[PDB]
Order: sequence, then structure tokens, then C-alpha cells
Amino acid sequence: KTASTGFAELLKDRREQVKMDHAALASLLGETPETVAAWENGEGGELTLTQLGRIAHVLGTSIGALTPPAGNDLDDGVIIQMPDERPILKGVRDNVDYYVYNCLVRTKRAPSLVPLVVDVLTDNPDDAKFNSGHAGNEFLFVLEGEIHMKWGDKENPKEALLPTGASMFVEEHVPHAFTAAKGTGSAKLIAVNF
Amino acid sequence: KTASTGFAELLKDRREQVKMDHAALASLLGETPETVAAWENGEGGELTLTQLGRIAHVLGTSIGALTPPAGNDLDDGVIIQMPDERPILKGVRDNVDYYVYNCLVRTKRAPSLVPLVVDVLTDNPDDAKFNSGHAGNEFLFVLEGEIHMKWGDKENPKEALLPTGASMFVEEHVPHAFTAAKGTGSAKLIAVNF
Amino acid sequence: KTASTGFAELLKDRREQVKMDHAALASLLGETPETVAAWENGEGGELTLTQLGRIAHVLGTSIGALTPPAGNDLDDGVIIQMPDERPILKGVRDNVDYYVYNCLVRTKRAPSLVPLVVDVLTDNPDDAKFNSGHAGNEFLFVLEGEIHMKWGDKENPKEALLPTGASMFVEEHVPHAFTAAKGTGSAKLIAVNF
Amino acid sequence: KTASTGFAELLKDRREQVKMDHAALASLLGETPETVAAWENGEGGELTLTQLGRIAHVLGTSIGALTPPAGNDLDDGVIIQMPDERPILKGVRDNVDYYVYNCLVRTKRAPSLVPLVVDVLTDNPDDAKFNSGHAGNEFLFVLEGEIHMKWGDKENPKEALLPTGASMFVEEHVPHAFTAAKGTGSAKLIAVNF
Ligand SMILES: [Zn+2]
Ligand SMILES: [Zn+2]
Ligand SMILES: [Zn+2]
Ligand SMILES: [Zn+2]
Repeated sequence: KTASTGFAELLKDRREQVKMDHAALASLLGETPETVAAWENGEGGELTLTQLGRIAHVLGTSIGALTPPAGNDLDDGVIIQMPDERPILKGVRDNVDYYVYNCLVRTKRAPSLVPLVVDVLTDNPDDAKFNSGHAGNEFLFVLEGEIHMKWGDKENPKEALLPTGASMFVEEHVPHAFTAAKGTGSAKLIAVNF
Repeated sequence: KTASTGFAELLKDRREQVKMDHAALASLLGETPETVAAWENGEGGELTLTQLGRIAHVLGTSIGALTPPAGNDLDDGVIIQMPDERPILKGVRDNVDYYVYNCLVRTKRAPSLVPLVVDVLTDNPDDAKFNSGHAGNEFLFVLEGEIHMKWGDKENPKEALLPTGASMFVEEHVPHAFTAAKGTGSAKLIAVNF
Repeated sequence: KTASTGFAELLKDRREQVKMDHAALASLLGETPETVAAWENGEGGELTLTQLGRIAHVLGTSIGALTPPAGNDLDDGVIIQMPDERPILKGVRDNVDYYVYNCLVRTKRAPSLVPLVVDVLTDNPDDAKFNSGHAGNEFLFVLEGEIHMKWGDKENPKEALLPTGASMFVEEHVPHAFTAAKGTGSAKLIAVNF
Repeated sequence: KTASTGFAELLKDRREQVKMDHAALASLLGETPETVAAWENGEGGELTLTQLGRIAHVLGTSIGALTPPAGNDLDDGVIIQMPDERPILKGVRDNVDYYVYNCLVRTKRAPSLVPLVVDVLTDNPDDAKFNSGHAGNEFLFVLEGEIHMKWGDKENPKEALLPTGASMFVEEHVPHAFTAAKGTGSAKLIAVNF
């Protein structure tokens, strides 16, 4: 259920794994055995980030190992997003819009999944500003218009024109950027990070 | 480079890991030490599936541990597919088409990625035929028309109508099926397995 | 500083991954954009477990995804423990008054590794108490004496008498128990959870 | 039968995953659809490594993805080895005439686990030969005698004298070497690669 119940269970598991009783762990943390027992009873909700770091350190592990997974936001395995629900960020430079990021469905059961419908408002490939590469892989599909894609080394990019209906895979960590094809107005693509 | 060079390297690595010399391994396989040495020199290309199974067995591991990864088909991190390249399978029952699967870009660097543009030709939800669930997660986005989605238990499904622009996530192993909404003709969606 | 600095970096990365600016995230949390900026400037150390849970929730991920890995406690890839250094622990749960845990080297670079010299002071197999299995796999080696091992179904167990020098592998989740062989007084095992 | 039967199942699954019918795959391979059907009916056992490579290639995946995991050699989750059963191996590469490898229990359920009793017959640290590091992590325990360990840069190494009962962790890829301490004749270690 909660961060605190998750932590209570996982803390007890780890403490037992390294064969410490409450007193042994407490002696490493500037607490009483009673307080450690309280954490395992679900009373750790007010522990700070700093405190959690020290707990993980003395237990030879990470805060992540002591906290629950993201959770389950699915309806028997599925989640649906209607179009009007989409979060929207505008990619703006000096009060001029270059991209509109229309956010599609996401889920705590697969946190790396970030699908977007991207409206590409610049058709000047000079405006392409390289990112530093994504943490995960990405699948792209051109919905409207024509895309001018650049990738690799921002000072020596590989480039390609993608017509409507083209699809593309970009591996994790590969820097890239795109605009609409020179003079062609606007384009639209779906980008699925995963 | 090759299956055989990959195998030669990986076989040597595993043999060394379990501290066997050529003679020790050969004595387990009905071969000479010379033949084992030949495999590690790249001469294993004619080994059969059955033979590879026995080699993996005596080395306490899998055929996969002894064979190279899928390979690299990327162009500095990227691969692009033009629309006319798409492989196409028709979902047919008794010479009547129900689905057209239009295959988008794939890569050996992420073999589970299988993106499709799916043309949905049936608009009778009675025609929905449940699969048994996918091995991986799936992201769907309705491109045209309206989809009638069913999921979960084929004898008691959860159901939802997805308008154009709706998006959906279906977790691995969840059985599902879809048609166009009753009487609405045809629909189209993009489905990205990953 | 490690926890707050790592959180600052990972928070920024995730917020950017899901196309939120400071104001967007701030709104979802009921905070100001300046508060979010401060967290990304390393000022998140006093955030509570419960608060971290809410930040993870709105970002559709886990606290683990927003906090750094365990850290590095190795000396150019190695850590050593001298025999005088071992934590000597009485044990936890069922295995306390008749088992002494001499804790061997551990590292945050492999948190699941928990090696122990277990002094086994009970020689009554009849009184052996089953656990409910370990979270990970276990390798064991009989250092001294003779071990009476039991595993599987506590009501109808598999058993083995293991002389000095015997070795064993126990898969994750398999319930088991050990005493010294009947009447032999005591024995010692090295137990390596990994 | 395991290899051919597992291949039959995995081939079918993958072919279906990428929306190919028998004829589609057959064409890509230059075979008939009946040949592909026969493979999916368990008749692939005489397929060569090179042929398996071509099938994997056209299916955009690895041979590993098309072949079964190592298999199960456990007795209700456990495997045991008596001391009389150990393979005694002379060693490989640099570590042969002055090291005896007494191979401890292994399992296909954890193929990376390679535990050894290493009899260390050299007591000249000066002659210690570095490896280039192991593929996985290693835990060690000094069973007998006194070990002189070296690691890191062979030209300017870190070193430790490790009495009986000392324990050590060596991360993957870290070069290292051991002899007995100068003039002490011999020593024994348990080395657990995992
Ligand atoms: Zn991108
Ligand atoms: Zn599906
Ligand atoms: Zn155990
Ligand atoms: Zn080693």
C-alpha cells in the first residue's frame, strides 16, 4: 500500500538478510532498538531522504532496495488514455514555439514508456538542437509531413529525410534532433520511448 | 562476425570458466581434443542443434550462452524503414480478411520491438478472437476510426471503446482482441510490442 | 550529500523524460516551481519517505528510480576482511541460540552477497526448524564436522548427510534447515547467499 | 529431444510474433513451407549452427532466443556434491602446474556459479601471474595457510596478506593473482565465481 508499509517490509527483509537484530541495526543509526522496531511496524513515513541514505548505507544497499516498486495503476493489465487527457509541454525559444509535446498513456508498471505525439513547428533544419541521447530506446513513426532527422555527433551528424509513414528506431544514448523538412511547414510524428 | 566465430569465442570462454582443458571436454562429447580445439578455431559451423544441446549440457549452461547476440544492423545507432518496405500479413478467416498487419521497422539490437500499423477490417465485435497474451508489453494508438477493445478473460472480458487518438498500454501476458466499433466500417491503429 | 545530490540529478532527468517543466511538476505536487528547482539544486535532503512517495507517484515511477545506486566501497575492485574483523551475530528468527553467524565480507557493489561462517551448535536433526526459503540462491560448503540437511516439504523432507568438504546449492525460495549430524556435537558451514 | 522440441516451440512463437506465416519465413530462407512446418513439429535437430544463424537473422533475433534455457538438474531445488565426487582438474592458461582445482557443485539453474577449492602450490609471490579479470564477480575464503593476493595493475599492484579465515570480494574484470605467502609452502582457498 504505502511508502511506509513498503519500507517496513523491505527494511525487515534486509535487516534479517544481514543477520542483524533491532539493537544491532539501531547501534549503527543513532536510534533505539524500539525506533527500529517502529519503522518495521510502519512508522517510518517521516524519515528523511538523508536518513534513508544512511539506513541503506549501513545495510550495504540502496534506498531503492528498501522502497516498494512504482505501484499498479492498471485495470486487469490495461490502462487507456482519451485524447483530451494528454498533458502538453511546448518547446519554446524566445516566445516562439518549435515543438508541441502531446503526452500519451503512461503506466507505473512500465515507467520507461513515454509515448508522445510531437507537433513539429519549425521547418528550418538549422534549428535542430541536439539532445544528449535518451536513457532508453525510441521508436518513431511519421504521422504527417516530412521530417529532417539528424543523429550522432552534433558537429558531424548523420542525416535523413523521413516521409509520412516512415518509421525509425533510435538506440539508447544516441544524440539526435529533428525538424520538418526545409520549407515544408509543419510535420507530426509519434515517438515512443521505452 | 559469424555464428561459428561467435561460438568459438564463447565455447573457449565457458570451457575455461569450468577449468576444463580440451581433453576433459572432448571426453564428455564423443570427440577428440583436436576436434574441440577445431571448434575454438572457428570450425563448428556444421555442428547440429542436437550436438549444440549436448555441448551446452556438459558445460552446465544453455545454447544461448554459447552463441552470439543477434547482431548490429544499425547505422550509428539508428535504423530507418520507408513505407513501401513494410512486410504485410493478412489475418484471414475462410477467404475473408479481418486484419491487415503492416510491419514497421525492426532491429536485432532490440528484438522484442515489433511495431505494426494494423488495419481493422471487421466491425463486428463478435469476431474478436482472443489471443493468449503477448510475451512483452504493448503500446496502442488509434489512428483512424473507433476501436472496440476486449481484454482479460475471453469468457468474461473487460471492454472499452477507443476513439481516434486514444492510446492504451497492455501488460505482458494479458489476453486481448479488438475490432472496429459495431457498424462503423474499418479502423486503423498502431501497435508497438516491446 | 550523496542521497540529496543523486536525488537532485535523477529528479531532473525523470522530470525532463516525462516532458514536465518545473511549474508542471510543482502544480501536481502543490508546491511552487522554486521548491522543485531547489530540490534539483540539492536541497531535497529533508524530504520525507511519504513525500518522496508522492513525487515518485506523480512522475509515474518508484522512489528507487529517483535515488542513486548503493555506492562503491571497493579498493580498485576489491574488498577484503580479516578474520578478527567479522561481525559476530547471534542470528534472527528461529536460528539464534544454536547458530552463531560469523559475517564475512560484503559490498554495496553486490548487495545480495551475504557470506557467513555458520557455527552449528545443535546436533538434533529432529529439532531442526525450517525456514521459508531465501530471497536469492545459496551456495554452501561443509567446513567442519558433519551436517544433516533437510529441505523441501517440512512435513516430508528431502535429507542429506554431508561430511566435511561436501558442497550444496539451494535455489531461491526453497525451505530448508540444518543441524549437525545426530550426536556429533557441532559443525561449521560456509553459507554464501548471492 | 530437448533442443529440437524447445527450438520447435520458440521458432513458432517468434515467427508468429513477427507476423510471418510458414510461407513468408520459408521464402526468406529459400526453403519450402513444409520444411518450416517440420521444424515446428520437432524435426529441426540436424540444423547446423550456420543454418540456425540464418534463421535467427531473418527473424531479427539471436540463436539464444530460439533455443531453450539450460534446464533443471535440481532435486526439489537442491543439488549436493560429496567430497569424493569432485572433478579434480589441473587448470587452464597460466594457472596449471602450481594450482589444483577441486571443482565444487554446479547447476544449470545458475550457470555462472563456479565454486572451487583451489590448492595453491606456489609460494613465490614474485612469480604470481595476473589474469585479465573474470567475467563475473568472485567471493573467496582462505581455507588453509596464508595467501598473498595481488590485484589491479600488474605493474603496480595492490596487495594483501590474507591469513586463514580471511574473505575477499573481487569485482568482475579486475585482474588478480594469488600465491601462498612467501616460503609457507602451500595454501588453499575456496573461490566462488557467481
Ligand atoms: Zn528522441
Ligand atoms: Zn496485442
Ligand atoms: Zn540457507
Ligand atoms: Zn579469481
